[PDB]
Amino acid sequence: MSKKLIALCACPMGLAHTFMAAQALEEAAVEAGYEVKIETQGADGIQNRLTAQDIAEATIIIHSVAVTPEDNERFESRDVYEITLQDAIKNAAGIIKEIEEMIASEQQ
Repeated sequence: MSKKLIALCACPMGLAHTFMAAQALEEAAVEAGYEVKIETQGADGIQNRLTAQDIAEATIIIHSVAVTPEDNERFESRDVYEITLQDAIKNAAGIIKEIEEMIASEQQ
């Protein structure tokens, strides 16, 4: 069926840096076929806010962060792949497809 991916980009610099990580992880997850919803936390504010439903649907989560995100508690109970916000930009596609083949391998 239609699987789901979410992410959280949180930067000490602010939302501009989180949007580079957001755009990157988004493209990657779109090529993976499923849904993608990425919340962005920074000193400027929070954009593209995830819902309790988004985090529940999420077969995959990526906390692409450099600081502890204020909303990390919502994902405490859930399966999160917590990396650096920089890895989200340089390795965007690599991250998503690696989580895909790790989960798929144990789901076979």
